[PDB]
Amino acid sequence: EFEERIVKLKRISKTTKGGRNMRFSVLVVVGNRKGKIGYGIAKALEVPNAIKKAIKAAHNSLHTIEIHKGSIYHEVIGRSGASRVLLKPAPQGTGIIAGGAIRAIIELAGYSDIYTKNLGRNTPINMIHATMDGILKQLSPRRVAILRNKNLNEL
RNA sequence: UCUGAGAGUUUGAUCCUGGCUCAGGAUUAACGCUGGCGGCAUGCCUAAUACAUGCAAGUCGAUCGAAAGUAGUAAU
Ligand SMILES: [Mg+2]
Ligand SMILES: [Mg+2]
Ligand SMILES: [Mg+2]
Repeated sequence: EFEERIVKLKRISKTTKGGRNMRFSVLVVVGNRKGKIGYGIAKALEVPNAIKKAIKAAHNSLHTIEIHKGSIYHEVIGRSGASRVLLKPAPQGTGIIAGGAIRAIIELAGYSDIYTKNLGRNTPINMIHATMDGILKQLSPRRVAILRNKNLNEL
C-alpha cells in the first residue's frame, strides 16, 4: 500500500526552430507509512506518462526510515542548496505541524508528531531534498552506543 | 515541564539573490448594508477650545451670646 501524492506539477518548455516544445513535470512522493519513502521527478509530453515514469523512478530509489515513539529523535537541520529545513522532536499529540512539500514527506514516511519550519527557499525539490537529507543524517541511540561503548543508551 | 505551517509574483523554461502582496490575530475604532433579545465590559483618541443653565463639602445648640416660633398666668 505505497500511497503516492503529487507535490508539484510544473510546465517546462524548450524552444525549437518555431514553436515551443511543452512537457509536464511531476514530483511524486511514495510512502508505505511504515518507514519506506522515496521521491521521483519525471518529464513527459502528457501528465499520465509523466506520472508513471515519476512513480517508477520514486519506487526505484526507496530509503529506509526509523521512527522513535512516532516522532523524530533529535532536532536536525537539513541543507540542500539554499533551502534549510528545521525538524524538531514533538510530544505525542501535536500532530504534524508541517506544511507543503515537507508535510507530504513526513506523512508519507510514517512520522506523526513533528515540528518543522522552512528557513530557506520555497522550491519543492530542494525542500524535499533538505527534508530527506535531515532525516537521513539522523543518529539512532543504539549506533552511538556501539560507537561510544556505552550501555545501549543507558545514562 | 516549553516549543515554530505557507503561497502568489522577474524568465521561452530553470536555479539563486531580492522587494511587494496574501492566508492569522487585535483596537477607546469609524463608514456602507442590514438588524430581535438577554448576561458582562467599554464609550471626545480632536479644540489643556469657549461655555448658557441646574447640582458636585460640609458638620456640631452636649462650645457661646442673641434672635425667632410654638405652648404656658408666670417661673419656664
Ligand atoms: Mg529559422
Ligand atoms: Mg513570465
Ligand atoms: Mg491577513
